[PDB]
Amino acid sequence: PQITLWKRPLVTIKIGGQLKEALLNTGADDTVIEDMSLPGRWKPKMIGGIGGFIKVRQYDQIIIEIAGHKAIGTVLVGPTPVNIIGRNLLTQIGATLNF
Amino acid sequence: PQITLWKRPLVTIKIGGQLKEALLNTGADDTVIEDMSLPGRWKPKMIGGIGGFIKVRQYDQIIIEIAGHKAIGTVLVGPTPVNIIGRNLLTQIGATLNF
Ligand SMILES: CC(C)(C)NC(=O)[C@@H]1C[C@@H]2CCCC[C@@H]2CN1C[C@@H](O)[C@H](Cc1ccccc1)NC(=O)[C@H](CC(N)=O)NC(=O)c1ccc2ccccc2n1
Repeated sequence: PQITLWKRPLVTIKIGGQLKEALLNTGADDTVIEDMSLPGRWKPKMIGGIGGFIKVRQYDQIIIEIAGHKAIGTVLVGPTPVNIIGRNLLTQIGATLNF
Repeated sequence: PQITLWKRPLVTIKIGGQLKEALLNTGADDTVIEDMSLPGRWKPKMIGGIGGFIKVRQYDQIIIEIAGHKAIGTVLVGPTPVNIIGRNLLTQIGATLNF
């Protein structure tokens, strides 16, 4: 689809067997999901942006369904107020910016 | 142009006669520019990043060129690791997300 940017580009994702709203985020390297349980091994990570850094749990090889499109990749879980789909997954979906 | 997201969507901007690089960010409402001098009066603003809130200087109706596209609008100035073009300006240059 073509998403206009008048409003937040929010989409419904599916991850860990749960439906969620998430922000399509071209300015995010990583995909960051509000704290939840995911299966498999994880390791700690520090990620930053405006306002400094938060500590998160990194899970690798995680399937996510993004607006109906399946993709697999690393997923970060932590204290974010907004679920964020970053470039690591937006590429798998073939998302581009156009103007 | 059509911009894939395998790398960071960095473009050149021109603001205050100065050339800078900035990040095209669909996940951001506002545009945040590293500390620089801009004409006119400014108003206060608190914005929330991933790491928490920072105080920034809000300048309105500022002329800014983004990848050869002219925009005039609100620019926030404050500590940021990266210049960020938010949706307020992305809509001015007709940017869309497509997949
Ligand atoms: C710009 C502002 C108005 C403050 N809005 C936001 O920042 C909103 C706030 C939302 C609510 C809180 C949780 C995050 C979301 C998404 N963010 C936008 C979101 O797009 C934000 C924009 C950004 C990019 C780079 C540097 C600073 C800021 N990206 C990010 O925060 C991602 C997080 C990540 N590790 O994936 N940061 C980065 O991808 C990134 C890039 C370069 C860096 C250089 C030095 C230090 C840190 C760096 N972080």
